[PDB]
Amino acid sequence: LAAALAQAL
Repeated sequence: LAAALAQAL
């Protein structure tokens, strides 16, 4: 999940 969100940056 962290990666799924972190893509924003």
